[PDB]
Amino acid sequence: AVPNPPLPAQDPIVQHLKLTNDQITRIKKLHQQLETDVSQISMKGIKDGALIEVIKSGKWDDAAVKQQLAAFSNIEQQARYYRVKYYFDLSKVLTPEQRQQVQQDLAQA
Amino acid sequence: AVPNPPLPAQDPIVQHLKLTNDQITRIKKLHQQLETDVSQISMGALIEVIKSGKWDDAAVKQQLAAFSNIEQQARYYRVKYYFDLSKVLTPEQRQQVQQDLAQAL
Ligand code: NA
Repeated sequence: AVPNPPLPAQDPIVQHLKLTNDQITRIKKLHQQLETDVSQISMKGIKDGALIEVIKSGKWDDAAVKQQLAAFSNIEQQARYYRVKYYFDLSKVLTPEQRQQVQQDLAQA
Repeated sequence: AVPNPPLPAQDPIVQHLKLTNDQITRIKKLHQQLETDVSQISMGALIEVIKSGKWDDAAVKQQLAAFSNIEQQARYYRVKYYFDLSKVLTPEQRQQVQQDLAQAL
């Protein structure tokens, strides 16, 4: 699973790079946009505590569980799309050496 | 989403329940079944776009869809595990687990 990117000041993948302030400025803007984008993903699909209720009731509800998990799936697919695009866009401001570093750190995850 | 459950002795969800040996034995069996079931879920482009520097939208979406398809199935079994686990518990223990899981979402 693509990682949920920390703030660049907190992200070990970017902290490991010796980035110029211009590079950091650009990556910060990218991460800001990432958070803006993911914050717009609709979460209305999730019902608060749909799974706990099934467990609490003692009666298995195949349809309800599948629906809730499908809703989680849909949201995560979208969030991860933007997380992947972030690291892709991030790589564009890097040197070839820095880029190979990121690719290695990401493949590991 | 849904916790990926450790064995009972390591699972924070059930560590304060004061499970008996018979309860542990049965829950360990459920956990063994969970792992077997998850293992039988039929299981790249994300790295290639970074390496090539060329965005492949469809490839990225395809891989993410495949991964989420797996996760949906695995999480189904994980929810079922806690559901089945709860049957082994006393009413008080069940009440605790429900509250622990609700706290974990
Ligand atoms: Na672009």
